[PDB]
Amino acid sequence: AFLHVGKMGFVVTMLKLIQKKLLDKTCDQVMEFSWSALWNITDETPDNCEMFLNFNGMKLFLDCLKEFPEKQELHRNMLGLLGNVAEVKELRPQLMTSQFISVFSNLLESKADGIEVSYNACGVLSHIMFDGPEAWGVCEPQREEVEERMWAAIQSWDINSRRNINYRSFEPILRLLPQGISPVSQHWATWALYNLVSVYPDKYCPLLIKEGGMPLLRDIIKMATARQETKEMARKVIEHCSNF
Amino acid sequence: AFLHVGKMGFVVTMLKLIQKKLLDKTCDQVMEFSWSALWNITDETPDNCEMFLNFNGMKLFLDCLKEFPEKQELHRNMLGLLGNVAEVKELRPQLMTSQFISVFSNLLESKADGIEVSYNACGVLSHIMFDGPEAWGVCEPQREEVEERMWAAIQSWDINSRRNINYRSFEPILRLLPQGISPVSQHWATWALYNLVSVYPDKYCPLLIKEGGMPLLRDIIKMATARQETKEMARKVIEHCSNFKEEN
Repeated sequence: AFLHVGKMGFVVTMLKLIQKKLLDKTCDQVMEFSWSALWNITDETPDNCEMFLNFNGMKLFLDCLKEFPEKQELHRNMLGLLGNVAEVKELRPQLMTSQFISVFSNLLESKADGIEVSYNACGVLSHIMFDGPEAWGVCEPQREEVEERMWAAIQSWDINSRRNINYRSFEPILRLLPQGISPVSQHWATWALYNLVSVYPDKYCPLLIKEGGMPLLRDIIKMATARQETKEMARKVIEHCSNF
Repeated sequence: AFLHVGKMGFVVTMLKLIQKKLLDKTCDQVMEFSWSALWNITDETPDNCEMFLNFNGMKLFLDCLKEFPEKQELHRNMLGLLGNVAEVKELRPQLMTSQFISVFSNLLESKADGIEVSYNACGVLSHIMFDGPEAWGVCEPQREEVEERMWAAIQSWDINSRRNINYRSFEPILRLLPQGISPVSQHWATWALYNLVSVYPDKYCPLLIKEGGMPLLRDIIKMATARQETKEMARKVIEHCSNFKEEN
C-alpha cells in the first residue's frame, strides 16, 4: 500500500523535488526515485497524469532531458511516465506540439536503458497516431516522417530483449489492435505483446489470454489494413500462447 | 505501465538520510520524505522490504519512534512502510521479538493520522498472527492478549473513516480471507475491504470484483467456523459491491 496520492498532493511533492534537483544540476538517486515514483503512480491513473501536466511537468521533463542527456535510468523513468500520460485520450492534445513531438520522435533512436526509452517513446507516439491525421495539427516533424522512424525503431529492437517494464493489464495495448487508423500503432502494440510473451511467457501469456488478446490477434491476420509483417508477428504471438 | 523493482542503492541512501536526521534530532521534510519514499518503493515490492531489514531498518524505526514520539505524520509513514514489510512471509521471522511485538501492540490504540497508525499496526500484527502460534514462540506480550487488543482496535474504528491509504491490489488482504488459522486476521481484512468499499466504492468495488474477492467473501459466510461478526461484515461488502454493479 501507499498514502493517498491525491489528498497528500504527492505528484506536486515529487515535481517540487525534481525542480530543486534540476536547479542544483544533480541527477542522484533521489532525482531518479522522484521520476520513478511519478511513473508508478500514473499507471492507469489519469488524475495523476493530469496533475503532472497541470503542474508544468512537461517543462521539467524537457529541462531534465537537456541537463542530463546521458542519464539512462532517468530517461527510462521520464518516458515511462509520459507513456502513462499518453494513454489518456483527453490529455493527448496537450502532447501535440512541435516541441514535444520532436522530442518523442528523436528519442525513437535512443539506446538508453537497452530499448526502454525508444520503446516508451514509440508507445507515446502510437497512442498519438491512433487519434488519426486530423489530430496532428503540427507542421514540423511531419506525421509520415515520424511514422517511418517508428517502423525503423520497432524493427531494430531485439525481440528477445529482457525488459525494465511491467503491465498490470494489457488493455491500453490491446486497444491499438482492432483498428486501421494507424497500422504503425498496431505494429508497435503487436511487438509489445510478442516480446513479453516471448521472454516472460509464464507471466504474460495468461494475462494476454484472459483479457481477450487471442481473437484480437486472429482478426489482425484477416485485416486488410494490417501490414504483412504485423500479420506474421501476430500469428507467432498466438503460437506461443497456444503452447501455453 | 510501471516498474516495481528492488533498488539497493536507494534503500541504502534513504536509510542513511534517516540516520543522519535522527542524529540531528530533526524530523523535517527530508525525514518525512525518506520514510514516505521507503513506503512508496516497498508497495508491492518485497525486494525493497528485504533490503530495508538487511540494512538495519528496524533499529532506525525504533529510534525514530523513541526520538519523535508525537510526530503523527512520521508515525504514519513508518507504519505504512512496516505494513508493506509485514506482507512478505519470508521476512516476518525478523519481526518476532518481544521488543517489536510490544511496540506494534502498543500502537493499536494510536490516534495518529486518524486511524492510519492503528490500522497499519493491526495489519502488521494480522499478517504475523496468520503465521500461527509456533512462529510467536516465547515473544511477549502473550499472543492472546495481542489478539484481544486487535479485536478492540478494529471495533473502535469508524467504518466510514476517511482514509490516507491507497491499494493498487488487494492481494495481501485477500490472502487473509481463506484461512482459519487467525480469526482476528480475517476480521481485520474484511474490515479493510468494508471500509474502502463503503467510502470509495468507485475505486474499490471494481478492484475487489476483478481480483476475485466475491467468492472469498461468499465462502466466509458459508463457513461454519467463521465468526458471525465477520460473516456480517463480509455480507455487507458483497451487498455494497452487488449494488455497485447496479448503478453501473
